[PDB]
Amino acid sequence: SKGKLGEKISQFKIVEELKAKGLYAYFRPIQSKQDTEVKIDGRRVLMFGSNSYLGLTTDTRIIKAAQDALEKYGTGCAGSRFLNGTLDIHVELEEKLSAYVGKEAAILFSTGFQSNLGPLSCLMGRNDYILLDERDHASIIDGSRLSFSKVIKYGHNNMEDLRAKLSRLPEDSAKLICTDGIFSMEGDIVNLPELTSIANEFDAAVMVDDAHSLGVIGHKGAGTASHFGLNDDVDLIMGTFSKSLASLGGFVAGDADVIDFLKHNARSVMFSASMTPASVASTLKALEIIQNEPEHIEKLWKNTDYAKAQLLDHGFDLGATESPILPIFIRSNEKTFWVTKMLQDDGVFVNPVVSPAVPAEESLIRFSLMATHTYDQIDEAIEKMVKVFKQAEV
Amino acid sequence: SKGKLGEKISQFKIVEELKAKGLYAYFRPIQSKQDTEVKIDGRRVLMFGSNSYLGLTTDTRIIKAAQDALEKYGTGCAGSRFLNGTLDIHVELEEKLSAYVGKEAAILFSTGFQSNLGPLSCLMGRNDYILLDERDHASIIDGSRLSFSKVIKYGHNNMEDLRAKLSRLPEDSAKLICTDGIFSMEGDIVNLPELTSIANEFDAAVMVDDAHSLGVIGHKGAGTASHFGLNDDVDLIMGTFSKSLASLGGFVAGDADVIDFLKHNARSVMFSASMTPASVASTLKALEIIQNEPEHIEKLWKNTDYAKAQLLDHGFDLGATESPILPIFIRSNEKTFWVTKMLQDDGVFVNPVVSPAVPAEESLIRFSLMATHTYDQIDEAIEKMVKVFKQAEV
Ligand SMILES: Cc1ncc(COP(=O)(O)O)c(CN[C@@H](CO)C(=O)O)c1O
Ligand SMILES: Cc1ncc(COP(=O)(O)O)c(CN[C@@H](CO)C(=O)O)c1O
Repeated sequence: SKGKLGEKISQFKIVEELKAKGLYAYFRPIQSKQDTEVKIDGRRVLMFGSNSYLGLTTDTRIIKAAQDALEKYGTGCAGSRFLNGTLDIHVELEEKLSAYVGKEAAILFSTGFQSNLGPLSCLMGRNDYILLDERDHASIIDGSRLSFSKVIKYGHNNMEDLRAKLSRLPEDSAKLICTDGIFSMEGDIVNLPELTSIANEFDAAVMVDDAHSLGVIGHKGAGTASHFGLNDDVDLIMGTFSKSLASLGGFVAGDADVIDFLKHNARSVMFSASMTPASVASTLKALEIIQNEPEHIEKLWKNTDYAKAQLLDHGFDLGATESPILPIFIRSNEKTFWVTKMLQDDGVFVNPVVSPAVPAEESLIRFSLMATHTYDQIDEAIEKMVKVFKQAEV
Repeated sequence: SKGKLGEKISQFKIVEELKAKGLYAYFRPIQSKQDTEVKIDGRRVLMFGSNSYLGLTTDTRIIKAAQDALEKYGTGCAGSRFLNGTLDIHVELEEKLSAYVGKEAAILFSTGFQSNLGPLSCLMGRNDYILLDERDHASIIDGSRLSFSKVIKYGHNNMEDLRAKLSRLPEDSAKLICTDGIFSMEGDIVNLPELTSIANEFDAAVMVDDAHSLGVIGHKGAGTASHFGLNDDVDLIMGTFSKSLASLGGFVAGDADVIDFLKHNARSVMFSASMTPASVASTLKALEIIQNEPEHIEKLWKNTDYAKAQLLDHGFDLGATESPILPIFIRSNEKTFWVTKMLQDDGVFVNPVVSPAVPAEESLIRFSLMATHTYDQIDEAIEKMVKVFKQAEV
């Protein structure tokens, strides 16, 4: 029945208002492969709103590995990994990820989102604590809500606040600190050296979400612990396959005893169907390309350094990025929606960040680089951004 | 750091003990396509532990639709549907599901699990209520924990307990009842006529999880509301693609205003990468086969009726199934593990249900049918089960 349900959704008017004003630019229906240019409404649009940092979703080798796994294994496994949904190729990918991030063992999940739900829901229980950076990804907040532990947020990269909040907790309790590695909003890196120093002093477990770090920082792209030399001080390395690795799924890697506990206790792996064969094979062949062909990471950072220097030279107000995510502050929700749509209508795709996710005065667009971008495409996007920011009077 | 974390996992000894006793049969590594026979350790094993009710993960048409979508769209969309991860083919699949289940609109999710997280996390809030059948799938319990509402369980298919618990709640609050359609443990069907009668009297919203119902019950497999004629009395129809539809992902269908709210407010769709192109295309072509070729549903039910009658004729103690899930009670955790491994070692794959998920005296194996099973394969599995149950002295 719908009376009360209709009242619950009655106040949600922003989408209706964006559509009516001709500003709506969510769920834009792309008609072609994710690439540096995409087709939308039959026209070609420069893609600066992707997470495909290495441009690998179009690599013919990765496509053919996926098509070959469909031929051999079919369209799906039709069960959880726990029961009838494990393939030899899942186990292979776990072994190859464990080697890549320097851990004993790993467990796959069908999404990156579920990869955070698993360890955060089942390791800390009644009378324990989870400590979260306040800017952690939604999946980490949600995984923490699924625990029976007390969840405590600390100020963004605020090591004194983390240390003070830990200090206060009962000694006779377990604690787990979970942080993004690269934070996607502003593209900043966690202070892993200080965080791990604090964790060691309070015997707290450390879990890093390397969604935006794998294929981006660390030796041969191995992530945030690799970037800082702190493999031994991070208990759990989580990553996703939906970004540099051009696929869908994720994993958690760590000590074999912890991973054995997770794979038999995490509801998001016991009660959800396994990764498709095609995604296991695409992730495996992306992982072998990222390591064997250093040119992809190198070109990503050439593009990042070039675009960042060009945006600063034009006087754009950038956030504190240390990644291929270039956050461009606008500081008005209305202007952020207008700039986003004006750019779309001039063939440039960027992602808006608005209220209620952030305060109006912190609203921005996110301009992300791919290894496969050209300097010409970067130049075209930035000269269109200059024109739209003028038209908008930012 | 690992001291307290090592203490948290220290008491989890069942896996170690199963492995040491040679009884371990989780994460069995299959080397071939999910089918009526699978390869494990190089040998052929009859598969009676699948959710692929129509056997479609091996259909060459579905494989080629998936391979063709890889060719056109690549290995992944590298973003949430909300931003850069929508394709024209996602929108097509939403329209074709909305038509199939008789609703205005649908939103896809990358997993079935996330499809329950979305509506259960974001529709009922502070001062509202979610009412859950106590046997609801883990994803429904978890999605309810992510809400800010008060979650109330009611006794399994206990309409007097549902009615009494609703009765007691403040009139000036929203309520949402969420139930499995087919419950996978025992394969029983929700009392949707009485549940919807109660929901109408208390103006509670109704959400049905048709994971095990789509492709199984309802006209041309359209699910539990279709099975009872109660499309108008169910607000939200949720389903998965990982079972009859041979793929990965899921959806929620309903009124366009509710679906528009969900797709812009459900964290599991705003903050998780979209379905791979290959899975959208496999789901689309499975959906067209289920409707156009009635032989698949018909053969599933021939196999189900034949196996059920054969198990009852041999004197197995079956649960109250109304589906192709045949629960065979053993009522001893030790015997359930032994029977499971003895069957595996004789080339028969079934799924155990044990403590702590159920009480020892309710432990069982689940024997599920596929349309593609033959009566010969059913006969071989049941004659092996008879032999193992004797050897085990059940
Ligand atoms: C009623 C119901 N609702 C939701 C889901 C989650 O769907 P997914 O496995 O496609 O994520 C399942 C999963 N069921 C399987 C995994 O596919 C299990 O082993 O639990 C389910 O049975
Ligand atoms: C830090 C971090 N951790 C986890 C995830 C979830 O991974 P998934 O998108 O592969 O499920 C994301 C997703 N990030 C994208 C979707 O891919 C977003 O729009 O939110 C993430 O940024």
